[PDB]
Amino acid sequence: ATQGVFTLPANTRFGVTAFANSSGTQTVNVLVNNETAATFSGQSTNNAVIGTQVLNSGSSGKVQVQVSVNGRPSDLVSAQVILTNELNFALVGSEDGTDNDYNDAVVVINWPLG
Amino acid sequence: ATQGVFTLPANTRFGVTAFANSSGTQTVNVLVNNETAATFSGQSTNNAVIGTQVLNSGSSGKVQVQVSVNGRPSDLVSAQVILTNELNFALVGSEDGTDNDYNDAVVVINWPLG
Amino acid sequence: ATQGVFTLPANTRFGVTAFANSSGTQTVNVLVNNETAATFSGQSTNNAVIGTQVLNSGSSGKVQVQVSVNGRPSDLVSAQVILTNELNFALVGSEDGTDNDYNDAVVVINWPLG
Amino acid sequence: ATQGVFTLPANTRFGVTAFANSSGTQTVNVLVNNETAATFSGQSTNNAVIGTQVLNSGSSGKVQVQVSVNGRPSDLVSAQVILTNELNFALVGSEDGTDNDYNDAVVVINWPLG
Ligand SMILES: [C]OC(=O)C1=N[N]N([C]2O[C]([C][O])[C](O[C]3O[C]([C])[C]([O])[C]([O])[C]3[O])[C]([O])[C]2[N]C([C])=O)=[C]1
Ligand SMILES: [C]OC(=O)C1=N[N]N([C]2O[C]([C][O])[C](O[C]3O[C]([C])[C]([O])[C]([O])[C]3[O])[C]([O])[C]2[N]C([C])=O)=[C]1
Ligand SMILES: [C]OC(=O)C1=N[N]N([C]2O[C]([C][O])[C](O[C]3O[C]([C])[C]([O])[C]([O])[C]3[O])[C]([O])[C]2[N]C([C])=O)=[C]1
Ligand SMILES: C[C@@H]1O[C@@H](O)[C@@H](O)[C@H](O)[C@@H]1O
Ligand SMILES: [Ca+2]
Ligand SMILES: [Ca+2]
Ligand SMILES: [Ca+2]
Ligand SMILES: [Ca+2]
Ligand SMILES: [Ca+2]
Ligand SMILES: [Ca+2]
Ligand SMILES: [Ca+2]
Ligand SMILES: [Ca+2]
Repeated sequence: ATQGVFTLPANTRFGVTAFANSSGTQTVNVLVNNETAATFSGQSTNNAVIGTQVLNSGSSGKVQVQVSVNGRPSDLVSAQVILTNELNFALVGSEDGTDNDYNDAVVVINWPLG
Repeated sequence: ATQGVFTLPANTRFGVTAFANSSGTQTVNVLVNNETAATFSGQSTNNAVIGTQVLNSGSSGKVQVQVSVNGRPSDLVSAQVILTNELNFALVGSEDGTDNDYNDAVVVINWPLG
Repeated sequence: ATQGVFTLPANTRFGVTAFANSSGTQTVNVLVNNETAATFSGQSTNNAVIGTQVLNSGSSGKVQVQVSVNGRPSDLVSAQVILTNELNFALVGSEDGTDNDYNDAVVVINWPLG
Repeated sequence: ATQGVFTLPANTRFGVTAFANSSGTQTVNVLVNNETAATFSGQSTNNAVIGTQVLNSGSSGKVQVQVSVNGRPSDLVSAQVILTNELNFALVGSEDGTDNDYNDAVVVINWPLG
């Protein structure tokens, strides 16, 4: 199944934050309406924050996370969770190798803000 | 029900990251085995990362998040989600007022690392 | 924090199914737009299905689950989880006593149907 | 990533319940420690509860859900969510065709029981 794709409420600000846990340099692209809206990159084996930004979901609300390492897309896993019918998390893990820890880039999207 | 309390695997590193979305200064305390192990404070209405840290869950695995604004405890919500039977997120929202957006401090705990 | 309240897309059919795990008889009420739409009753300590039904979320999309045991409101826990940006679960547990297993009535709402 | 595989508490009873939403007849197989422990089947476009059973997770706790329609494996999506650090849901969706509603067989595993 498709992973890393989320429909947010239209025209809504959201946070996006990426963490790295791998030998390899992670590039995380955040798409809004099928165009790149932000790109983060970095390398850490200690969960460093490699980027964080506030974006608008735009007219369609379609947000997609893609991760590439060493020139190839990582395999993604994702889900959305909503707490007390108010607080939204869109969560992404990714695997760049063979160990299947799925933490090589971890991406957290949260909304609403403010 | 109790919120903001999670049992992690023992002696395991985890990440903890706090975001703020309120006019009030947030104080986030992260307790491991009932003792404060990290503290973050700050004011943002735009999802600032008021702190991120790597901690060790220690012998007990017990991790608790508390949030307050100038000493008044915020009301918490929380849950844990596991992706592909491997990747863990422990999620906390908090409310410091009456609007019930539950984003006033947001805390994400993730493991494994590395 | 309020629990057991979910906003569904408007005018959408959804399933609601309840299970019991308690010596007490569980009564589960399901409200749509603040009006009772289904009621299930039963007793089991073996996870029996005490009711299942299909409802429509109507113009507001507001769905609420309440649980009581001999008229005493149970404390609730809840969350919503969306897989592949398509499949929705609204999940409720409830506690009628002191052991805090929160399984005394378990309610699963799922959509879309069909 | 692998989907539909969950590590449960060892030696512990859990509920497993399947719902159908497709023109195709669903077959759901539940494996405990790699051996078939339950099979459910039916055909509904209105969320029929085609099976529900209590199983024991056995010595290893490994539980796997597979879904097929007329002998062809469906694509699976899954996650586990934990409420108040104790109430667990392992969730599976599946797709037998091209519309990507992932509801064609829906499986919910819940524990603890009793
Ligand atoms: C006098 O005293 C004081 O200072 C005050 N008053 N009122 N207030 C309020 O509070 C609240 C709670 O905290 C707040 O809210 C917050 O923030 C906002 C922005 C949002 O975010 C929400 O959500 C939160 O909760 C408000 O703001 C305030 N107001 C004013 C006017 O300040 C305080
Ligand atoms: C006379 O009075 C009466 O009835 C009583 N007492 N006590 N009790 C109790 O309660 C409780 C609460 O509800 C119960 O718990 C329940 O169930 C069980 C089995 C389990 O499940 C739990 O979790 C729940 O919560 C109990 O059982 C009882 N006990 C007796 C002996 O009965 C009542
Ligand atoms: C002749 O051939 C046959 O058999 C067929 N064709 N087409 N089909 C289709 O398929 C599909 C897949 O499976 C189906 O889908 C299902 O169901 C529906 C109702 C819904 O639920 C969905 O989601 C699912 O997936 C369809 O139905 C069909 N169509 C017709 C018309 O049949 C088969
Ligand atoms: C240090 C290692 O780097 C890459 O091989 C990752 O895929 C592994 O998960 C691990 O983080
Ligand atoms: Ca890896
Ligand atoms: Ca890694
Ligand atoms: Ca607030
Ligand atoms: Ca706020
Ligand atoms: Ca109980
Ligand atoms: Ca019980
Ligand atoms: Ca389908
Ligand atoms: Ca279907």
